[PDB]
Amino acid sequence: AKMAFTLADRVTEEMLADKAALVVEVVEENYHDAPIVGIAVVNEHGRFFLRPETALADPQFVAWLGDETKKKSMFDSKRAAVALKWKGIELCGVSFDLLLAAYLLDPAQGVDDVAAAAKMKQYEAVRPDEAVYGKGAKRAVPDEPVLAEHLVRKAAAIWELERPFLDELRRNEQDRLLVELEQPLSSILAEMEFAGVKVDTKRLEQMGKELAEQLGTVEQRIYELAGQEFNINSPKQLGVILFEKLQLPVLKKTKTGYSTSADVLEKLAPYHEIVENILHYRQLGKLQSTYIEGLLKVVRPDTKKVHTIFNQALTQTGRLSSTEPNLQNIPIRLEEGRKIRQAFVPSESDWLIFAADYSQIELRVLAHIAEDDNLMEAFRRDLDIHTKTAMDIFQVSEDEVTPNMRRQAKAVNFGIVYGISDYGLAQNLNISRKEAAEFIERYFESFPGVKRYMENIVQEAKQKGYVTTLLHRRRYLPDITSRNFNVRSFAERMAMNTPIQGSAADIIKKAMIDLNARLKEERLQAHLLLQVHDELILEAPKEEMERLCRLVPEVMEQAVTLRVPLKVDYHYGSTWYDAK
DNA sequence: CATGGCATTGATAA
DNA sequence: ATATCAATGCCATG
Ligand SMILES: OC[C@H]1O[C@@](CO)(O[C@H]2O[C@H](CO)[C@@H](O)[C@H](O)[C@H]2O)[C@@H](O)[C@@H]1O
Ligand SMILES: [Mg+2]
Repeated sequence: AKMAFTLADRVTEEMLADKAALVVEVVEENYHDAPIVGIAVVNEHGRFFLRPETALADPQFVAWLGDETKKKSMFDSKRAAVALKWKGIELCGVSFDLLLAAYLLDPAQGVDDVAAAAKMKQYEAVRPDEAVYGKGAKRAVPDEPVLAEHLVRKAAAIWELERPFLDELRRNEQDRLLVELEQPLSSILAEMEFAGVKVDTKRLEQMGKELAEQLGTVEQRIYELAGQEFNINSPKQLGVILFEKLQLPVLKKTKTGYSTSADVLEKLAPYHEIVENILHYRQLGKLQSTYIEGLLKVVRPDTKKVHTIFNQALTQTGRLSSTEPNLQNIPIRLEEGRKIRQAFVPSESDWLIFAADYSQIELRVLAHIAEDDNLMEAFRRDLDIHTKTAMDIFQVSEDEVTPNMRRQAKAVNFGIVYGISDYGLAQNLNISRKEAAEFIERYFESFPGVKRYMENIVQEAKQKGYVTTLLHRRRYLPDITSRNFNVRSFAERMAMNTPIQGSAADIIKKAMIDLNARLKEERLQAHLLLQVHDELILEAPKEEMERLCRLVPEVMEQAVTLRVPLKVDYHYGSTWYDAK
């Protein structure tokens, strides 16, 4: 049976109640400067559908949107907030976001539309967006009758589902996580995305020329060494040239054929000169295709800025993800790729890029959660954690720690945070399973508290069915009881890793909220641009650097209080690259 | 073709 | 041994 609603030709007073489910539909996946196809409002007075041209041109409706005393319940308010920012309209008073609520209740559900969230509470009087708009090339906004009913039904679902979702969140002790962390953060992410990051396209285009020149040289060399031309970017064809024509050893055999991954080629490097060339080709090609051509495709022609979209409701650990473009994986480890960052510049004259990062936040969180005396003392002394771990597992003094020992202790540290595994560590350090197991045993002897935590967290996940982070974010782990070893082992690693990665996520998110409040208080023009899991990137007038050097690290260091200190490093400069 | 999904690869946290 | 996003190649699918 159809749902009743008023398809209004104009805005009325009863459409402006002090509480309502609001739908400001943006069908385009990338909502930056995108069209708003329709509006729906459901309140105590009934259900209404409004045409965007009408509603958004009405002084009363716009004022209602920006009145924070007029409460709105929505789904993915960030999407509406940003689409409105591009139209010069401010959205305030959003007291409930169903997308974020569902995400906190169970990130594994993958809720991406009102229907999926509603299905969680046995409410199905609403269709999936995909069912209405279609998908892929065939997607499209349907006719008004169909469009209007869909938005009203979504608005109605939100109006109906707010209470039950809030009640469960409360049961889970996640009510504050939603209202005090995620929702406020949503507005901050909206400003960040809207502000965007300025790109020096000419710089980017020149790097593209340089890379194209080098890719040509190396590409020829490869054919010259292989005795024929082939698609180097084809693991299948490449695997034939290497393991069939050149007779190179087969150390790794992929599920579909021969492995040609970096780790394998490095081992094969000694056998033939073609290998080093393939590795180099891989590097350049990745930089060119993904970063040069990739970025240039999404930069706005007019402003020369890129506007990423931070997906706040996707990762299973509580982290954010970034898309179109992904600004959370810009090269930095290798110098050639690191150069890419020189293309990210301040949006105004005489402004500078300022970057602050937590130093070893995951291991510090581990020390806190496990309450390992040795690990807590290490951070209390602000010790080089990898040198310290080597000293312990190898039983030597700081002076006796060789570069190779630190490298291995470092690999052990990453394995501990990720959820230890002898095979996993062995694979990473290219050693035997047994030898890796010995390292791990050595590590637990030196950090008994960490061992206790790993055992306890797994048992707790088994008992409760989930694990939680410092601010009460949770992740259900049904596979923890599977009789399949591989399936269960993955769930156990997730049990060990989620509370660590997740808590580090909670902390930096709170720091973002605290920082924005401090910046406003100080009336500084500095503002957040990006977040990259453990670091915050801002831009600001050069005259604000000294104040930021003190303010940012402090706010980030005091976001939460742990059994160990939180340490934040910072750098600033003409470009992102220079902010080192 | 026609667009679409899987496989493999590699970039970030570092 | 964790969490992501996305490019190129190649076969599914019609
Ligand atoms: O608007 C972000 C928000 O929308 C979801 C779906 O509800 O993702 C959509 O938009 C993303 C940004 O363009 C795309 O990456 C994604 O493919 C599209 O479905 C949520 O996951 C997200 O939180
Ligand atoms: Mg760091």
